[PDB]
Amino acid sequence: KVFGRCELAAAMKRHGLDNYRGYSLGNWVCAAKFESNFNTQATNRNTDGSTDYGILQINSRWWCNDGRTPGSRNLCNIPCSALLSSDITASVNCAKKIVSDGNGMNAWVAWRNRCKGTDVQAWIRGCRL
Ligand SMILES: [Cl-]
Ligand SMILES: [Cl-]
Repeated sequence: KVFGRCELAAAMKRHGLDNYRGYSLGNWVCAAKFESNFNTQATNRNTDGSTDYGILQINSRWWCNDGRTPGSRNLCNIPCSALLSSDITASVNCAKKIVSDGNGMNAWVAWRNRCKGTDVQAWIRGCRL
């Protein structure tokens, strides 16, 4: 499923994420835009053999099991394919553990490079929230 901007904002604002660990909702919508272009089915292979999955491009070396990343940790205790569902619940719950592990949203390279220090509130502007 390819979410609309305000549609995703609302679903994220329905699942715990507005100001979770101090990150306003505009940060999360910005990160989803540049990580996945709002597409729940996005996958990308990395050079170390791991793969990033879903709306927030969660990585298989640490967070989910795709059965083909040797020596991975499955810290969210899910198969990576659950991160591709149209229901974003699994993605949001895993993202909550990632952002809580000490490094905040810097875990997401596109957030660091394209959202951090920008006017992230513009990403929820005009939405009925
Ligand atoms: Cl915001
Ligand atoms: Cl932080």
